[PDB]
Amino acid sequence: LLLLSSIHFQCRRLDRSAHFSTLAIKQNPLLAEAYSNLGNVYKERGQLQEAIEHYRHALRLKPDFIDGYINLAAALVAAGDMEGAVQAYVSALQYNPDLYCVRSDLGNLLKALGRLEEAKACYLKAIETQPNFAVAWSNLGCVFNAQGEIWLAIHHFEKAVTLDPNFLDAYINLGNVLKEARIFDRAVAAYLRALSFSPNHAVVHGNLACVYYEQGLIDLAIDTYRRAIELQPHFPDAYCNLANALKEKGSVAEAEDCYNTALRLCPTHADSLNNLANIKREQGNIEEAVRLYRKALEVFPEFAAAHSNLASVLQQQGKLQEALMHYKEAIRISPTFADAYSN
Repeated sequence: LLLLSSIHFQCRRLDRSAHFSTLAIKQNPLLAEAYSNLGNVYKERGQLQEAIEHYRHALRLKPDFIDGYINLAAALVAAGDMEGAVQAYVSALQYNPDLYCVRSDLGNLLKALGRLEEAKACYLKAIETQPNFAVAWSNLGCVFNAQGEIWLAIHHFEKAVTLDPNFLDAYINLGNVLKEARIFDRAVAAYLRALSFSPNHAVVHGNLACVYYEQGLIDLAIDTYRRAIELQPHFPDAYCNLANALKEKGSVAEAEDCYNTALRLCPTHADSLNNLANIKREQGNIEEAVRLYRKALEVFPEFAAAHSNLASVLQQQGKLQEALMHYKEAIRISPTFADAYSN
């Protein structure tokens, strides 16, 4: 009568599973597992408060019921009771501290709540329990990464993929940290391994294209940016990034087309406004350059480059005092501009 509740649940025949669990409580209001089997039905229906109450009842009857604490934590996370779920996981680990998957889920919750040092401890203990548990190595990487510790982030992602060579998310995390560290040939390798498992991943294509650009492989960047657009076409940053690579190559006409595409999508795209103004400036259409830098500054008043570039075009027009104001505000915002000017 509880095995039949639990059998129907494995088949997701939830009406029949709830019927069989409700009968086991008409025939014994003290069996812990039947209130849990009922909670599991409510859980799959998205009736979370009902699931929680049934879980809590099962636990008031059998406080050593590990699965009650696990299922309860799930339901409290889904319902936004974050620290309740922390406590449910903590009790489960009191009763079986060898539950390394639980301990990693507990770590993930601790991470989400900004308690990076406790999360770290969870992951480390999970690893001490089960040293080959690649997820925990990867999660710990992500803690190190959020703490600015790039080397330790890399270390833990590489351990993650050595343990599990099919671990897509660990390759992506590894590529992203290598990209931040400017270790570009290793980043490329990690992105290309990710693409081996997920060939159409739009965000990885975007990051890989950026790594190629940082390397000075402009043609390869451009090809990768084009594919990134195909994969995710109606957002302006991907067009502005393509255009920046086109401009670097000297394909000015197509760069201008791409900037204009981004600006139909997003008329206040400040990078596109500035970078298109730069094409205008370089071609000698000073009036249109001025117009666009000024639009960029309306979107982003503290855009140092746009101030600098504006100042340059005003200086050419002989508007020397207005130029000077913008030179000075570029330096106020980003002082290294003064070292660029002097050079």
